[PDB]
Amino acid sequence: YKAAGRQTSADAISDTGVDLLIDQEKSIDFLVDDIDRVQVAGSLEAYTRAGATAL
Amino acid sequence: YKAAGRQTSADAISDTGVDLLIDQEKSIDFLVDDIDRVQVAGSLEAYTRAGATAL
Repeated sequence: YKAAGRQTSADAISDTGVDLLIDQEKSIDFLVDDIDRVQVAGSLEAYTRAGATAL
Repeated sequence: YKAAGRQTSADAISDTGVDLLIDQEKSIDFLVDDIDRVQVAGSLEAYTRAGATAL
């Protein structure tokens, strides 16, 4: 202020910014063959849990 | 799913496995002479416990 005489004049305010993009689209897609569902020794439900864990 | 256009096609599920073999067959086989069983200073039962402990 002392170097500017004793003068002050107002400045214009300004902003920065960044973008968060919802740009990831990922999928799980698989077959439970219904011949295999009959022939296997027990339940195949575990592959649905493995798919959720993989995502 | 985004690099694939917006397409998805199903996979075959697949498994892993291991087999446990009941292939070990071990024995103990011994004689107690029935002159000795009488002539010795005490019980010979300890030889049965030795045999069980060895298996």
